[PDB]
Amino acid sequence: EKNYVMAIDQGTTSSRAIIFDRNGKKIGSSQKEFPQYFPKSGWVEHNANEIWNSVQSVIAGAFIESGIRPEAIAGIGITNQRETTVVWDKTTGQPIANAIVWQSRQSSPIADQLKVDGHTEMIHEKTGLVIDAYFSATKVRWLLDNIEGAQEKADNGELLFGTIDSWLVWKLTDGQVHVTDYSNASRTMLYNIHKLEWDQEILDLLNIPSSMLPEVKSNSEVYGHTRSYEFYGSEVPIAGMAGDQQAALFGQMAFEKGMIKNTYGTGAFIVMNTGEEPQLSDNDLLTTIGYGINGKVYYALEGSIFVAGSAIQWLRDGLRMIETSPQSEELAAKAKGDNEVYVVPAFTGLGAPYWDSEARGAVFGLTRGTTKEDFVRATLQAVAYQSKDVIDTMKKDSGIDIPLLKVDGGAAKNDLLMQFQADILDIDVQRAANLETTALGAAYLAGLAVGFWKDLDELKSMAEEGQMFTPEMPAEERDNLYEGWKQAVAATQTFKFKA
Amino acid sequence: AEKNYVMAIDQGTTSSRAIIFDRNGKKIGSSQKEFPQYFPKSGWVEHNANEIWNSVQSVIAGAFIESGIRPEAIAGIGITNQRETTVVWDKTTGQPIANAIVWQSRQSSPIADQLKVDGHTEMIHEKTGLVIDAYFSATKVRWLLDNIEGAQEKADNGELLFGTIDSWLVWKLTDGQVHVTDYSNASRTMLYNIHKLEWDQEILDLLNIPSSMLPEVKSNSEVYGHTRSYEFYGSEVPIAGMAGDQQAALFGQMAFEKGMIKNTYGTGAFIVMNTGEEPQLSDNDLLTTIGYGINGKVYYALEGSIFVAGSAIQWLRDGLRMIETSPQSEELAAKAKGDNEVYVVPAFTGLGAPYWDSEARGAVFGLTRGTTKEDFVRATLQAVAYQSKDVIDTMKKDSGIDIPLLKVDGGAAKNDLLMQFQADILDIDVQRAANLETTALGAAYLAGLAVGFWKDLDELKSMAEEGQMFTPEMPAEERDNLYEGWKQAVAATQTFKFKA
Repeated sequence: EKNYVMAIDQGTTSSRAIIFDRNGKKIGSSQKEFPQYFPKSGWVEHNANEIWNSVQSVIAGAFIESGIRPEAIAGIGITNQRETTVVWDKTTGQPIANAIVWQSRQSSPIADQLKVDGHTEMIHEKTGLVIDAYFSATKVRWLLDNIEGAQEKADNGELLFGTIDSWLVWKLTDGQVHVTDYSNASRTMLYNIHKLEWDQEILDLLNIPSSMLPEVKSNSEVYGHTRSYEFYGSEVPIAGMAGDQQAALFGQMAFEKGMIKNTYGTGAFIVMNTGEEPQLSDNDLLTTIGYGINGKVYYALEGSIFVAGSAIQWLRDGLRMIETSPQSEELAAKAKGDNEVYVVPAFTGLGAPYWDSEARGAVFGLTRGTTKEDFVRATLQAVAYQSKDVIDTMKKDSGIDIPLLKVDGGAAKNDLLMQFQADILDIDVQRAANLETTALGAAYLAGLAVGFWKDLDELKSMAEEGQMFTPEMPAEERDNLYEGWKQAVAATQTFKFKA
Repeated sequence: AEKNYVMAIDQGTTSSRAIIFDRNGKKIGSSQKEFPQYFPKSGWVEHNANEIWNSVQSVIAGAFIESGIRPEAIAGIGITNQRETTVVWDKTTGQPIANAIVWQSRQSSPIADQLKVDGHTEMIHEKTGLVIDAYFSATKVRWLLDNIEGAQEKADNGELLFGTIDSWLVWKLTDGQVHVTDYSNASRTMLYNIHKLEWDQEILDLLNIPSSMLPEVKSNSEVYGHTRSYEFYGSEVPIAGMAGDQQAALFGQMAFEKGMIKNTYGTGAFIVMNTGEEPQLSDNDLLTTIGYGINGKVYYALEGSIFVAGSAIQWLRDGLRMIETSPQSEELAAKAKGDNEVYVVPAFTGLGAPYWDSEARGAVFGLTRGTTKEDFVRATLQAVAYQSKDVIDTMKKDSGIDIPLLKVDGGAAKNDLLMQFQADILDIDVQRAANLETTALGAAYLAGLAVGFWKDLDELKSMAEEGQMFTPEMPAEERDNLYEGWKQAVAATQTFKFKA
């Protein structure tokens, strides 16, 4: 009697497994952090076996809490941190090395050469992205360049490539299924989002054996069934997959062109549904696939802000300025300063709409009275500021009007930050009823496919949403604050690094 | 072919742990997790049985995940638990009628006192080898049947079952099918006659406890049933080993002969000595209990209970906030500079063996202006070393035997300097188990023996890897004084009995 659905959200620093019920209500949830590795400044890696172990854990943890049994799960929904790359042995199923995370700059040299060789326009035409170490493409090249016997085993058909979603479904199906969905495939920089196929030109260019590639299917259909690993009592269907950000657009019910949301997590990502047309004009932004359902493919415009929650974790672990991350709001709220201190946390370069890899974290406006509180507040408001940069670029590019912004993610818990966001943007901000919209969208994709829910209607029905933030900040203030940011970013960009 | 491992489950006082062992006694998998402690009133200590069940489900899963092994590869499961702790639940629903009362709690003391006032002290001891105190399950079941409205009535009608943690676990694992308990655990209820090997009807009648609530008592090494699929992540594995944690520790140490003795340093300290198939003729200020029942025979033990050991350090960390981390206490005590004339008697819930005084409360003596945090922390750690001597001496006297060696284990036994002190003070050799958590191991052995994973006790002995040894190094003069100070401190502590 399958009356539930489970979503697995494999994020950047922790996992999660939430069991939803027919009404979209949590019945059990479990979360767990897993090891982050930093071999060199700018590098970020994860051990895939450990990601797997953290997923098995939260999976168990969710059953243990809910009191439900695997036999009651109607389908599994899988969403994940995108770009992140894993290359493993087909037969042994052992990763050839650590996985390279979307945050890593270790493959940047590889990507710079592509830019020099003039492949920019060509990659953007085929993939809708920009040439940067952010995407999977260069990461797989890095792995085949720095791991002994890797390239050989690849040409030979012994190694398998796969982003996190592909890796998890592979482990869940004990190697029987090597698949990935449009949304995730589009973020590898090897997928042709227009002809919906792996681009042979790009593979050839990066010398990546197409034998490493998984099959690319839609975001909602049965890819296969669980073999075991804790799903005792049944072979549950794996029926939903998507990059966390796209699954979050879905869980926000941003089904129609123009509906836009923003997720506040490790990084912040603005995603706008642009309907069946792969958006004409996207300078400074990313054109990607939102999701493919009901035989159609819906595209999206994306604004990437790499460092958001990580800036706060830096304050806790790096500068030891704050006891715990949650202590931010409290400290920020106490701020006394004139609010003219700016923090541009471009640790690894400025993302959308700057896309400037030669920039680094900077701070401006510091005086004698500047306090810890002021400094913390500044670090928090940064994402509010860059979000406006991204939203403004979206209007200029698409000419669409943005009257509301649905938001979600851990950081969205901050009422002060969300208010600030509304004030700065001068538009309405509507926080999702439940901030784990990501795992929800994954559950929706899975549910729809197995019959748990009928269609994008018996879904809009449970539109239980609330917590709106309206602009209340005067214009004179709203404009100084943003003008100062624009100037702070400009100065941040004059200080160049590189090579 | 495939069945090549044995899992042991150690459901403790503040955390749970599941370890996966191999035919060689090697730890292949492991996982530990803490669970909520409740303190309704001063002196009271409760646990939510369902939360305990989940910490167990958790560590079981964690142990697999971590080791990469499958449930399909387990030959058997051994269960070891925090003794006395009492749970009363409903047959049909399987819901506890209320929080479980922890062995630590003194909430049923009024009932215990009454029994002493009514003169049952000698009777209870002749039958159970125990002393009347709220420490045991007996009074805890009364308490529950006294305060949970409707409880008595439901029990009188057979809808309620009682059980120490080992019974709760086996019942949950067999999804309400097997309601059992082992000799070692049963003997700690104060409702089980250890000489006749049966629940005592006289005692049951005295506390109006309906026998419909009691589980069958079986040995420590046999198959009590099989785990139900949806209860053990796949496969039906045989649950074949049970013993109270301290007794399990005894077994893992391989203290199989009469006179073999060990001490486990954990939330509390517990000295246990194997006395063979015959109950100790004289057990003056100690407890006569059942160590374990295997191969058709029942082997007895002599125990001296030291209630506050590790929790004394936890109080330093959570009460006085004198330390940032429990492990940080060994750093501080080693940096201690004082004369060592300071004494801490951490009897928060009363003194254990050989004192057995529920009225006494924790006290500190010998404080001067120069006493430092280091001094205090050191004195606090040394308390468990002193009472261990109090107990080991009471055993020398009670049995006339000689005690040249003392095996030790438990988390605290990791503390090298603290073990050296124990040795210096006792003036006898102290040998730390080579395999730190011998409690889990002992549960695995009991289970392995029952499923043929291991032949007999000889094959178990053959793999005896002696661990770290500590021999006395403290001169007679110093040894004598330190210990004499303690006695005088405990004496002083006992003179304090303010009331109302």
